[PDB]
Amino acid sequence: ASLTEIEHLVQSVCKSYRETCQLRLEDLLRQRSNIFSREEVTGYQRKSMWEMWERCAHHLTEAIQYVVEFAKRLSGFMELCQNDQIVLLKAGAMEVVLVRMCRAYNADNRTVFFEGKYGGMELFRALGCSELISSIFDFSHSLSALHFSEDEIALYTALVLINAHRPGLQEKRKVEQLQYNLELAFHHHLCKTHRQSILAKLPPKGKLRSLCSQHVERLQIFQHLHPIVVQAAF
Ligand SMILES: CC(=O)N1CCN(c2ccc(CN(CC(C)C)S(=O)(=O)Cc3ccccc3)cc2)CC1
Repeated sequence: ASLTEIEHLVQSVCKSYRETCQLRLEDLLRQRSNIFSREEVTGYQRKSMWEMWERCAHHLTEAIQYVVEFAKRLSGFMELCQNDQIVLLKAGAMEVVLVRMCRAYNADNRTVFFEGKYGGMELFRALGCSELISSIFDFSHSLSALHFSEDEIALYTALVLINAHRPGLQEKRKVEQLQYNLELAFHHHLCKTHRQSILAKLPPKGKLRSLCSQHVERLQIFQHLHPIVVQAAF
């Protein structure tokens, strides 16, 4: 690939993210002043773990839908065989959701955008998963310290997904090629934006995997007893 082709890949990935980011950064930022009152938090805390599960399940399913859409728009992804598209998304879609969450997180007061307002970790008390919730908040806080641009998120999350080391890939070489081109795109763009400094500050690949594993385990326990049907966005 040439520098023009690399730059075209950059622009393409960034457009794909802009179109599938689900919530606009501008809207997330403007709504930071909109925070759940004490009585609203109490209202959430009083809800059954089952109600909080179905609400959270709905929001997670929706978020995954947008991540899948993002993948489908990535140059080359649709050219991979069906098995490999599934392997990559099965392994990475929830990891991308966790990265995307940092945009909806306010480090100033440790709150997250949830059902239209910002709330702290105590909003989720009824789940009885305080360790997991706290880890998700800590992770988001770590990422917010980097002041990720929209385009850095676009390129970083593309690379979360396009990982040739995922077990079960039938065309590993094709995935390797896509991953390498995306690494070129990411590194080239960091250079063009004087943002080289962020690479060393990104969380180790193992940190995101570890958090996602803990997350999924908790999700499986809820979804096993309480499945839910969710709207899709074509
Ligand atoms: C793209 C974007 O900016 N957004 C806005 C953020 N949104 C979103 C927001 C909150 C949740 C709730 N949980 C995240 C923790 C911070 C508590 S949770 O569902 O992960 C909590 C949970 C629930 C059940 C079991 C384990 C953990 C899920 C999705 C996604 C879409």
